[PDB]
Amino acid sequence: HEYDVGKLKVEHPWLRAPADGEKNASFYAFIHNNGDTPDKLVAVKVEKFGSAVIHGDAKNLALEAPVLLPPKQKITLAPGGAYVALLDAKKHLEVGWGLEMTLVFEKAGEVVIDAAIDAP
Repeated sequence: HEYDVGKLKVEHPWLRAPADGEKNASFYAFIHNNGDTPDKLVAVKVEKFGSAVIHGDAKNLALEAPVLLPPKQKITLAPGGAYVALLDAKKHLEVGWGLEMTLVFEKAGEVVIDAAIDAP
């Protein structure tokens, strides 16, 4: 539920598994930058979805943009704010079994996580 990469920490990643009809999902998490230099989340790789698109700018969630990670701050990806859209689900997801995902940061590199799939 916590992942350290460089001076970053990915904390409690999760997503609401799609409803029986939907094909897309939304990925959420806390990302800490505990270092003195900025970073950004630039891409996400997920085998069980067709693609992942980062909407990192909370002022304009339509824009495809990386999540900026200012030094010594926690950034929140959450419903109604910055998030990652997971597009075109290949397989069906089930509550309890996490979703394996690779987060790519501009400077800290790649990290493999298991996102919690939550019942609601």
